Amino acid sequence: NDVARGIVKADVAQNNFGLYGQGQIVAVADTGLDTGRNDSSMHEAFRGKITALYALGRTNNANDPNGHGTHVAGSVLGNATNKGMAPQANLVFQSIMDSGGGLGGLPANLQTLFSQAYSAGARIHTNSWGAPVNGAYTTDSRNVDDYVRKNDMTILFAAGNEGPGSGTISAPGTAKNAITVGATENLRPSFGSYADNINHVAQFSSRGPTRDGRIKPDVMAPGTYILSARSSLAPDSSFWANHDSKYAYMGGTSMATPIVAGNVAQLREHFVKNRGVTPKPSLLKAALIAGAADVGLGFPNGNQGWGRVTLDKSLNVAFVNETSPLSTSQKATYSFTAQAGKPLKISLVWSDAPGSTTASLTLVNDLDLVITAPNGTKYVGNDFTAPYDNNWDGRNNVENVFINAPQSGTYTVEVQAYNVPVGPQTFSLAIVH
Ligand SMILES: [Ca+2]
Ligand SMILES: [Ca+2]
Ligand SMILES: [Ca+2]
Repeated sequence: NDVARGIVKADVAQNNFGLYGQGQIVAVADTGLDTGRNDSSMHEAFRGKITALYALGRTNNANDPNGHGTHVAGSVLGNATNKGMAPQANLVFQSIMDSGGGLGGLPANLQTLFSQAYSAGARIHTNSWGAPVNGAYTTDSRNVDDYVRKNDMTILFAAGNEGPGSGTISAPGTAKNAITVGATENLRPSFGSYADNINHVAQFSSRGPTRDGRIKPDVMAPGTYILSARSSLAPDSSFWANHDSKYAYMGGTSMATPIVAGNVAQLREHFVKNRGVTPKPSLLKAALIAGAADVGLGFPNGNQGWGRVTLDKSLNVAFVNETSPLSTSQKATYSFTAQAGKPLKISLVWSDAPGSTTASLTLVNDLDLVITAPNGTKYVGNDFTAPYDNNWDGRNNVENVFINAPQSGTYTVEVQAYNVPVGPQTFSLAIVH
């Protein structure tokens, strides 16, 4: 965690912006949380900052004999040592592990889980778990998408651990409106090959696209050899490597995911406190994406998604925060003046109505991003083959135009309502220059 903080730049948010995520409540849904008592016996990382602790899977028991959820949760907001990215956020925990090691305390309708947390104050919900369904869009993926479009919860899912083969993304990681996280390498070279290059996508990281050919995961993060809170009840075999009695090493898209959840608590605190707006889930996703780092595989790409989180870049984005509704055939139009010499990144993100588990494509409302340079050159969203205006996107509820070396001059940024069956549809934009 001390290392991932520096990679995703959670350190610059913290030292130069003062962002440790105070005021933000992050809910985690995993196995359990150390001793399972929200009193003096709770692991130092979490003691006194648990807004609520719910036992969902075993009755009156939210303890962690496994190890998974304590470690995950540490990476979010742990605030003793080896601190999570948002050490000043408070914690809602839903323990879903049952009496046999399964996640049997998840409700049939996942909206019941997110509303439980939303009512405890939580506005971000992080889930290091999935069913290895190789990219299918499930009922669970559908209840995830419904919930977000209706409620201001940013919901995160790990991509899964069935890489490096493509079409391996796990549900509900396949949901449109979730931020889905795969793992790059932490930088602890003494471990060594699973952690010696921050630009290296991890073997196990599940890879895109989903069944209908969308880009998942959305972003990346260190999630090999992550030092985080160690459960007093977990044995050595749940970990990659020992460290001491209160901290230990794990690796997984499950370790990457809570880093990005913490980075959203930090990103969210900054919007509300320093920018006068509560960012919708769509903006929060767009800002991560616009700010994220090409590891060197290029775009589009199912292995890295839109890149490896880079938090300082996401903090001061120019934005639209869902303030422009759109019905079919209308358009919203904005101007942005670019300087030559720096890249210009524009991410269009919407919270799409939920799709069907059985359609050819999950997309429902189709918005099109359309950029127009000073000199008349045109880019459409996600078209990275020259010329950049002949390949229109009809699968994705993310649309990106990224230019290495833009012109000095005004760019037009237009979002077009191509076909908006369940409208009107709001959208966010994030621009990094
Ligand atoms: Ca490596
Ligand atoms: Ca489109
Ligand atoms: Ca093209």
